[PDB]
Amino acid sequence: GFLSGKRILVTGVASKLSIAYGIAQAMHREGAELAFTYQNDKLKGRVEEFAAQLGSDIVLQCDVAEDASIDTMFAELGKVWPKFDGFVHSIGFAPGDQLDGDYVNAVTREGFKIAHDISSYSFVAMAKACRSMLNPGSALLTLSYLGAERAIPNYNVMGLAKASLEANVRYMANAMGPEGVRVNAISAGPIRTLAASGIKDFRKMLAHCEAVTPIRRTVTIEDVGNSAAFLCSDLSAGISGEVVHVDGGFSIAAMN
Amino acid sequence: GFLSGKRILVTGVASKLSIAYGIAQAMHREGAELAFTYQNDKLKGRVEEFAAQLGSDIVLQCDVAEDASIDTMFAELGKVWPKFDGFVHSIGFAPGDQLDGDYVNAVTREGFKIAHDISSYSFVAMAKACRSMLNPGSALLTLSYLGAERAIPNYNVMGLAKASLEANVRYMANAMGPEGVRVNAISAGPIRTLAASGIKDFRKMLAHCEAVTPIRRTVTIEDVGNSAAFLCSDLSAGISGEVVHVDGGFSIAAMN
Amino acid sequence: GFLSGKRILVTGVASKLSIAYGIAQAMHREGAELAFTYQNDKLKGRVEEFAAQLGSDIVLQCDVAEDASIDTMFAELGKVWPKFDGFVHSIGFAPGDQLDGDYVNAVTREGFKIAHDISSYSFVAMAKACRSMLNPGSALLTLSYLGAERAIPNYNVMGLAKASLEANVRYMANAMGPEGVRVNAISAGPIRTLAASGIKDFRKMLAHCEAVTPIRRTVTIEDVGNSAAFLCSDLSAGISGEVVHVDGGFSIAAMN
Amino acid sequence: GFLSGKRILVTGVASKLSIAYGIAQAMHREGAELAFTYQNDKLKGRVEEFAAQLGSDIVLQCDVAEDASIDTMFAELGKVWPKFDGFVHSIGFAPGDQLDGDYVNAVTREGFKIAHDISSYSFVAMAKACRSMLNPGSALLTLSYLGAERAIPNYNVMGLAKASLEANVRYMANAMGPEGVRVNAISAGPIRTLAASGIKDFRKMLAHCEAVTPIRRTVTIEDVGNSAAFLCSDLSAGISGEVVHVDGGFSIAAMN
Ligand SMILES: NC(=O)c1ccc[n+]([C@@H]2O[C@H](COP(=O)([O-])OP(=O)(O)OC[C@H]3O[C@@H](n4cnc5c(N)ncnc54)[C@H](O)[C@@H]3O)[C@@H](O)[C@H]2O)c1
Ligand SMILES: NC(=O)c1ccc[n+]([C@@H]2O[C@H](COP(=O)([O-])OP(=O)(O)OC[C@H]3O[C@@H](n4cnc5c(N)ncnc54)[C@H](O)[C@@H]3O)[C@@H](O)[C@H]2O)c1
Ligand SMILES: NC(=O)c1ccc[n+]([C@@H]2O[C@H](COP(=O)([O-])OP(=O)(O)OC[C@H]3O[C@@H](n4cnc5c(N)ncnc54)[C@H](O)[C@@H]3O)[C@@H](O)[C@H]2O)c1
Ligand SMILES: NC(=O)c1ccc[n+]([C@@H]2O[C@H](COP(=O)([O-])OP(=O)(O)OC[C@H]3O[C@@H](n4cnc5c(N)ncnc54)[C@H](O)[C@@H]3O)[C@@H](O)[C@H]2O)c1
Ligand SMILES: Oc1cc(Cl)ccc1Oc1ccc(Cl)cc1Cl
Ligand SMILES: Oc1cc(Cl)ccc1Oc1ccc(Cl)cc1Cl
Ligand SMILES: Oc1cc(Cl)ccc1Oc1ccc(Cl)cc1Cl
Ligand SMILES: Oc1cc(Cl)ccc1Oc1ccc(Cl)cc1Cl
Repeated sequence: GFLSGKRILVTGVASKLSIAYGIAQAMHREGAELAFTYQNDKLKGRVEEFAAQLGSDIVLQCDVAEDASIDTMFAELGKVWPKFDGFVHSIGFAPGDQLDGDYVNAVTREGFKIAHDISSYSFVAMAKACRSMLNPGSALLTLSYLGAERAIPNYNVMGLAKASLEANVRYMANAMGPEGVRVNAISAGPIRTLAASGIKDFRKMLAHCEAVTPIRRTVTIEDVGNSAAFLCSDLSAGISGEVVHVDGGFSIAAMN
Repeated sequence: GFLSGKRILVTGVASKLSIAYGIAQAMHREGAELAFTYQNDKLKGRVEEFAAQLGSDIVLQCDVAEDASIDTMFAELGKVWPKFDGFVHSIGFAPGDQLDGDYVNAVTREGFKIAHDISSYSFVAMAKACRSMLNPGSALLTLSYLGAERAIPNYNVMGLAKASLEANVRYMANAMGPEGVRVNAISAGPIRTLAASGIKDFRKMLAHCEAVTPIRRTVTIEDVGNSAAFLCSDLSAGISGEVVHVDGGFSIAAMN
Repeated sequence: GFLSGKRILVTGVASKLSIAYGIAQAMHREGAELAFTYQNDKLKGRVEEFAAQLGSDIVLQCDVAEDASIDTMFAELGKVWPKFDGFVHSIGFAPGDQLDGDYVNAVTREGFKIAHDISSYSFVAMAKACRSMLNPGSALLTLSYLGAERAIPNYNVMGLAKASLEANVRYMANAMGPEGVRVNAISAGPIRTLAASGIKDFRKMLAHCEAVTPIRRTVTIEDVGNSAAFLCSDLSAGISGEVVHVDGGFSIAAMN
Repeated sequence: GFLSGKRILVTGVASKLSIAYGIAQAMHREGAELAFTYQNDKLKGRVEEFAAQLGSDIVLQCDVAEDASIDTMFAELGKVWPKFDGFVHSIGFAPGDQLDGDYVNAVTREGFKIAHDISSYSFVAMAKACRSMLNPGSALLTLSYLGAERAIPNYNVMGLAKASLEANVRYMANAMGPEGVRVNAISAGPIRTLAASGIKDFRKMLAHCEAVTPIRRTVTIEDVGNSAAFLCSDLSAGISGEVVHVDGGFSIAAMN
């Protein structure tokens, strides 16, 4: 595969519907060796089953709200992977109250704090912690959403965290590029996942996109995963700091 | 002038070089009634002097890091301006350690938290706090920098904070527009100010910019203040959720 | 007013609904001296009436499809305004066949040629033709549409023409800035005008926009003219090579 | 390869340094069947040698300035490829005089005409002519440059043609998407090619980029070709109307 000889760490696999899950499959189909992290014990065993299917016995607990957790995970990771080639950051979070109705009324200081910390900061946090274990030709990838670029109803403060994140991709890419590390983001169209269910009228959001999207269908985790495998492979060597839209063309069309 | 009948609240006047200062002067020259806030005790009397000069005797304290301070300032404001027509948010802050050398190495969880809290959240926190005192036709304004859109050396996490901020403008503009409130931002080119001194080799920025800028000069606080008065007056009724670049054209040129 | 002492040349007044008309009115309300051009004989007397009303008796013919017409208009202009302070380019055209149904099927080599020639080239052709009559502090302005940035149904090749136009603003701003000339564009939201009637289901555009627009209303020629007066006055000294959106916020929102 | 079972037509191979050449290699390495066009007889035999190496005996003359030439080529193409899966548009042109010094002085009506016609229109022209021979899952790709987004010295009118083109990708993608056709663009960093030699100080342009680019090197046709193979493969199914930057990160960095 085009990822043969690559060791990539994959975050965010909550279930078989997760973008991370679809991403690991594409990467594994492409010859990459994978390592998975699980946020907690509620998720532990599940992630272990998926690791096994993708031929990996590296499943480490990691909660990006904690520096020491990121730190410990990388330590256990180095035991098998002293040096690796990148990671996939598929982690996003905002307190439930943050996501519905008028943004100005919903947003609070803490919610803003948590949303930016978990969705934006965690990306660089993970980079700091493993920066020295990365081989040249490494690539990091995170997942963003159009709410970063446009004011989308109910997405509220998550739109700001995503905007922060995209700026992170640029700052990381400019800082880590000179040492052989690329950093990019896939701006994915809406996909029904556990987290998606936290946004009001997601079902109508999906149907809308399916209708107004040039390709005339919503994207799949297979679609996203394929772009992800590419962005983390040497095939995308000339791309860094880029936010690739994998939404079928939705954001470029208008009043369809 | 074109702001006659407008009562505007101006924040961030730390000195006669402050962008907020240059903005207050233009808004005063165009007929507006102003109210000033000062962050702390160190700045108080300085702000009172300028206020007096701009014919205002409404100088209230406000530390945007504290909700209670934001809430009290508006209660105090209500006593004189039960209803007013918008405010200028000219506040920014990132801990000193954050602003120099490699981004990834420089950034920390608290620096990120703080940079975002003071540079981005505070904007919406203020809007929430006075949402009901705003008259139809009200305009809210904030100041951003190109760091939001491009990875600029040393600007580091402040670029991420601005990215979040510009997103905020869009989400606030979308949320408040329905009740008669516009929200926009001026993306100002570099200007030597108190806070400007906190970035490495700023002197070279200013000169680099002066040379590669289409208008061939760096912008002024007079420049920025005229655009801000415009953006907080009825002259800009057709504009909302916009980040206008008052950088003399610097960002649209390349390899000049 | 803020344009007192400014002599501006206004193009594209086809009627009292014309954006150029609403612009001329604001520029006149702010103290500017205007000069008007009319495309042909059919429009001549109409333009003379408005001119007279806006206190001007300088009405010259100008078909931007002909260099010689552009050259003669300026020679005639020189006789009264040897030097002036900029002009408003409010001219757009694509053959009728170009504007409806599927883009690819609708577009032809000549329609493309024409749409670009009249909607984009003409802007720089006029600047070339008067480059030496422009005083320092001069401003050039043009009008664009969101079609440049997003694929909008039926707008077809005109969107490509606008894309070329917005690029022109940037290249002209960069080239002329050094001699004291700023060049910008207003990206106006839909407004019912003579040319507006040439697009399919425009009535539904206007209503769709009125509903999904942050300010909850479509912009007016008054709205656009105040932003244009601002952009052609010294109030916008810090702005050049910029495409300001006077669409009430429509483009920054999504799935409203 | 990931392009196995794909028949792609490749335009623009002038020499072994051509972006098209590097693109065909990547596509051929990935299992795709290719067909090549040559603009003229000066180029004919050369393109035939490259076709042979890439295992293709389909080399058709095509000059995109002529509808009948595009038309005839597709007719001869259908003889072997009744239906195919897409094409690579790597064609750009502007009269020599257009490319040096002050844009406003260099640009002329004809130069603008030719530059837009050959660099922008030809893309859709080719799409019109073959629209019905495309299988579902087809993808078209064109090559753009940052001069479309920023005013780059000496690029002059080519920057406008590229802006027109990028708008074309969006219009094409929105029109052809519903029938199973994606349209995208690679915005390539500077690469020394025959055409490149038409831009003043290209050598200094290259060195600059190599220094200020996050990856710290200029891109290669291998880099571009790899992204091209991906954008024309089912791997990029969720991407359409996108302008992917393959420039190492140059456009996202600032004042490096
Ligand atoms: N699904 C969509 O429609 C969509 C579209 C664009 C982008 N995204 C992004 O893709 C990523 C994956 O989202 P998803 O939709 O697949 O949902 P998901 O629920 O499958 O995955 C969310 C993941 O984030 C993890 N996470 C959150 N907080 C954590 C923490 N504190 N520490 C460690 N892990 C934590 C959860 O365990 C989970 O594995 C998110 O960034 C999301 O914003 C989603
Ligand atoms: N100066 C530049 O070149 C430039 C360019 C682009 C953007 N900006 C932005 O303009 C705004 C004003 O900054 P400036 O350059 O005029 O500098 P300045 O130092 O004169 O003012 C910044 C203001 O921030 C206030 N502030 C800091 N923390 C705050 C808090 N906790 N509570 C209340 N107020 C707070 C300070 O009192 C100060 O008045 C900032 O957002 C800045 O990022 C400046
Ligand atoms: N009306 C809208 O909703 C809207 C929105 C965005 C952009 N625009 C732009 O505003 C500008 C003015 O158009 P409008 O909507 O006011 O319509 P309008 O029909 O009132 O005016 C367009 C003008 O184009 C002039 N024109 C056409 N070909 C020209 C030529 N060959 N020589 C000289 N002049 C030429 C006509 O005389 C006419 O005055 C156009 O660029 C248009 O694309 C309009
Ligand atoms: N090389 C770079 O630095 C760079 C960067 C970004 C984008 N691009 C684009 O890539 C494409 C390929 O450029 P290149 O740099 O490889 O140069 P090149 O000289 O190898 O290729 C240019 C091709 O366009 C063809 N062409 C031009 N007019 C033609 C016509 N009338 N009909 C048919 N074919 C014609 C020429 O035969 C040639 O094959 C162009 O669009 C160029 O703008 C180049
Ligand atoms: O960002 C997303 C965008 C869409 Cl359309 C759907 C799901 C998304 O993902 C999230 C949304 C809200 C929270 Cl709290 C956490 C996550 Cl992971
Ligand atoms: O944002 C700015 C951009 C420039 Cl070019 C100059 C000064 C700026 O203002 C700040 C920079 C850093 C911090 Cl800590 C706080 C502020 Cl207010
Ligand atoms: O650009 C426009 C955009 C909108 Cl929404 C409405 C009218 C416009 O104006 C034009 C549209 C088509 C052609 Cl043929 C010429 C012009 Cl002047
Ligand atoms: O677009 C380009 C951009 C760069 Cl940096 C280098 C070469 C380019 O390609 C061209 C430039 C000018 C002409 Cl007339 C034709 C072509 Cl193909």
